[PDB]
Amino acid sequence: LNQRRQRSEFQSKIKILLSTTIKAKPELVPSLLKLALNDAMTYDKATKSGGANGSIRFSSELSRAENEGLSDGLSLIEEVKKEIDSISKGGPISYADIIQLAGQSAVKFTYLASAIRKCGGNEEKGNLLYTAYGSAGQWGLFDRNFGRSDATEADPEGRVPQWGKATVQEMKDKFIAVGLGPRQLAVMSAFLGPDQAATEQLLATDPQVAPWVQKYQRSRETVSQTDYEVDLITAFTKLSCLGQQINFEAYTYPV
Ligand SMILES: [Ca+2]
Repeated sequence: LNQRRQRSEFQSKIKILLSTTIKAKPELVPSLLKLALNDAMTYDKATKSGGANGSIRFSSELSRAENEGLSDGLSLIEEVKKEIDSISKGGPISYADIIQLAGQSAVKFTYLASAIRKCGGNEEKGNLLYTAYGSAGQWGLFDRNFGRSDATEADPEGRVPQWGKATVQEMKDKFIAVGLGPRQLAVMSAFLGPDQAATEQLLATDPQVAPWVQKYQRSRETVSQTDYEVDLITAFTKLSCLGQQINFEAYTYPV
């Protein structure tokens, strides 16, 4: 209870810091997305190893081809972690959490950009449109999965595609291997590359994924894009806590 509150007050502070930082550096949004994906996609059921554990901060993992071009995003993460650590009442925040939290703020940024765009670039109105729904209420479960532990080393090599050079079947296999499938692959378009339209053109060439891409394209044309937003959150939520046992009392302190 009191811990539920402490945690959420601590999340508010994190979120305002993330959105203002992302606001100063929007060209890193694709990096933050991919950083959250590539930290998570090492999860391997059989050996219960890998997953969303912050391993990706290790130079040994960061120099892997699949992780090319992610230095700048990881600097933003370090900078933001140092700032969050200085105001936390319940200890430093883990890398695994900040990486997934940077992901959430980047997602929100791409939703806000939609609203603004749908309003003839007018930024003041697009903010009101975005605020209207969210789907801020759909972040509920995601917001509860706060308290991930840090890995102390790189995740094993060889479990993450170089998305940019990958065929769609290498791509489906990655989602399948982690318990997902063609629908999650489609809705997580933005995570795969800096150019979602291009990513989605590639994805529509495989008939298993096609109907999902067309569905989400349709949803993104409606003003509210509710099904795109809700489904992304759902699958991202599953992805961000894989291999992780959440400490529901993390970031707690005397009342
Ligand atoms: Ca990892």
